Amino acid sequence: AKKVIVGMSGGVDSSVSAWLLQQQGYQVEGLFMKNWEEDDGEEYCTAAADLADAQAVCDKLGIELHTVNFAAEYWDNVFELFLAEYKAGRTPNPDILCNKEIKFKAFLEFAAEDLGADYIATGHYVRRADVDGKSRLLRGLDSNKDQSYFLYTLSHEQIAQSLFPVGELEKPQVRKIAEDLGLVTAKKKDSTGICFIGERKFREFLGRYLPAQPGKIITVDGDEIGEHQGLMYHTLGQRKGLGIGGTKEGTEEPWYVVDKDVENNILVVAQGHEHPRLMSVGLIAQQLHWVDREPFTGTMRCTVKTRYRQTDIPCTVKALDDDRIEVIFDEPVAAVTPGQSAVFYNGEVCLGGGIIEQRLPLPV
RNA sequence: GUCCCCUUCGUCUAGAGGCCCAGGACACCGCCCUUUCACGGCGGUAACAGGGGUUCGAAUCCCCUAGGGGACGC
Repeated sequence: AKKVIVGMSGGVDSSVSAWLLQQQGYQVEGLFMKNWEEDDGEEYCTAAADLADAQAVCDKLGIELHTVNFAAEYWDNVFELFLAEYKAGRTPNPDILCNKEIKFKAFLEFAAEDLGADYIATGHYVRRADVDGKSRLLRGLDSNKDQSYFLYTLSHEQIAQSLFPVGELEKPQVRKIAEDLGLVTAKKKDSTGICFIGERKFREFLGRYLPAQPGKIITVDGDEIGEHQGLMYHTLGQRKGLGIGGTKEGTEEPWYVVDKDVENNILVVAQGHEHPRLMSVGLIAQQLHWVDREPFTGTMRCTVKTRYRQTDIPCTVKALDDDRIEVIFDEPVAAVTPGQSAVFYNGEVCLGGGIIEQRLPLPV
């Protein structure tokens, strides 16, 4: 009967997730983090009441709900670096650190230093399986819907001390168990947007943390075409917001981004969700993390994603340094964007990924 | 001033008297999808430069005013 502090978010998942441990035996207490100081009000309530939903489930379950405010560190170790790499015309995955710096550190820490427990549990639809003495990470069932990608930063240690209940179920079940128990959360917007921050519309959110200087938009044929109004507002393979409306000698295809020109403040577009300047045969990842937490030397042979919910695309990996890696896409990959993370899997297992900083241009 | 061609949704256009209260594409807007940003799916809004004629009927035919052509536009 160990102590288990589950992160109550007021989300359908979490809820079912606690009740599952509760049943599973465990002493179950839940904590609700408040990590973002909303500027607006329409935003507050939304996340304020998101708490009453959280609590009202702990009560209907008979569990104490703990308040905490890591908002301090959220900005400190996440949203800050967030805006950083963005300013640098790259696409960062806030959420990807939202787990590395908080939900599995900041939290985990405060679990025993205060709450005094010996098992943290998120509702992350992923699973944990210990073997040969090393705690291993691995995506749950319901393949389609799964979050292994967001936790490549975790280590066996961290994982081991964590509990992932629902990752065993299948999404429809979860969203139901809750409906049956009566948990107020069942029937609630699965959730979107930066973790902790609201599902608001980007352009207005990002355009409130950085400047706003227009520019020019060029075809892949070094010729004017559109008004680049802004730049951080886009990303390789983006389609919307490029004003373009086809012209005389255009395949009617929609236009997609292909490269940001940092200094010349350009916006190299093209045309066709398959155009050569939107594919690669590999890339190079830096800031690496292996759940295994073993040093990586030599050559590997696995699969790899390059954006959330992408699709296990075969690849070969070889060490290019003590921090960088050179992977080679078994087939061209679409819009490998720099800044996003690249998680490699060895099947059921998720070996952990790393940050992309270099794609591998398609041969002419 | 050489007495001939032009003009369609935001944009690129379909349209050669009744089938067009105008069609597609891209854009734009929305929903769905999704704990990043994106992709994707689905659907919606939207135009005959303007005024007269001719026909049972006109986007298309004629006429009238605001944009482009004639190796001489001395």
